[PDB]
Amino acid sequence: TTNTVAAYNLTWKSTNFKTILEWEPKPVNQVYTVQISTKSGDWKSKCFYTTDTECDLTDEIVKDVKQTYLARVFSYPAGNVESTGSAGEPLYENSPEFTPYLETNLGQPTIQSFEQVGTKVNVTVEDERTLVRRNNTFLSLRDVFGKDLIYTLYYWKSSSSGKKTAKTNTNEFLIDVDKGENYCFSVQAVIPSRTVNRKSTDSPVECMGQE
Amino acid sequence: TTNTVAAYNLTWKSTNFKTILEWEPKPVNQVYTVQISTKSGDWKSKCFYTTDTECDLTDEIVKDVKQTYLARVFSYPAGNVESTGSAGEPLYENSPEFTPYLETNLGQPTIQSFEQVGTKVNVTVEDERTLVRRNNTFLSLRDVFGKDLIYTLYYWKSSSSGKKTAKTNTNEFLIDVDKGENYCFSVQAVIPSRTVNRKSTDSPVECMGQE
Repeated sequence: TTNTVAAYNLTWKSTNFKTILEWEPKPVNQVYTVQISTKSGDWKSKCFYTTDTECDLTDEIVKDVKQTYLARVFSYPAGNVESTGSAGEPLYENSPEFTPYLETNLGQPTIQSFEQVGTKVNVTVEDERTLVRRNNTFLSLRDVFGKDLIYTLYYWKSSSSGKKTAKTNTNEFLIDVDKGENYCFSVQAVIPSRTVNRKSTDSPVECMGQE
Repeated sequence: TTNTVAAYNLTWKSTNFKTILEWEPKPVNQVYTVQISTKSGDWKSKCFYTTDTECDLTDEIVKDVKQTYLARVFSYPAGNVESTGSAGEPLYENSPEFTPYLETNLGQPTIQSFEQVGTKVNVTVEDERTLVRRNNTFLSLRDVFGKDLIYTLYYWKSSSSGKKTAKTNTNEFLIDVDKGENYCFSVQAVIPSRTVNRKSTDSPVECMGQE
């Protein structure tokens, strides 16, 4: 219209289900209103008449991480408008589709602790808490993906050659080490069943004699 | 509703037809939208989703200074709203009625010039330009009120006693002075036919030997 431009570059920013919709451009005499819906669903307004160029949609997508979502950003004129005729009203742009389950990014994992139990070392990776709520509790990464989530351990002797690997479908690894040694490990989460965004980044590395 | 309060103290600020609607309160997670209509007329939006606590309605009231106007201030939720249920929407408050012709304030007048033409002095008051538009020109105060506007001259000898008066229905006075003297004048506009807001404030005073 004569006082409004449609938003563009509607991109979804989601890591561990924390979901923000980002768009352009920084407004001038214009405010936005962001709406969300499951594909083919009712539309619901979340961020109202704001000058912000992003909207946190976590509270809604978390209602059912399996649903496919669609967002709509409206452009509204702001301030003392020309009057004369009448401000045209409601230009909006639809976001790309978002299936949180299949698309949220797996954040970088953290090794919680390792301990030597004989010739065996037990590596526990931290269970990350999410905002997915069920009953009166927040689900963890593991609680949400269940058997779909897998961890990979990379460990190598502080000295050399290659890194050996191990995988687990729980939050812990139990491995055989060359006794009385210094080993370093790092872990990476993976969702094998995904065609895209399958892996996370490696956790920082931890070593045996951390002193 | 659960996130919005209705505006209050809707007061009209108008001097020489420059008309601003002022209201309370300073918003928090809320924006306003101001609409105007002739009493019983169609509503038109002027200031959109703003955080401002005032709206300049001059461009509209000036369309017909004789009409009676009414303004409506809506309250709209702003920002990332609770979601959960649904933001209630549209609480609004109507302004008192405003008839510009009968109500705008007469601004302080300015004596443009005085000159001695014999035993006569001619005092000219400045014709104030307004935003009232007609064809391709801006009307002056005089052009709008015509015969309803009147000026009063107050003049007194620089020495003493009382101030004498004179009235005119044009922009100038022609008075008889005690020759070779020092006189001071001040002018005040008046619209006698008004029951309220009849007069303006006195213009600054000007004197004969301004040197």
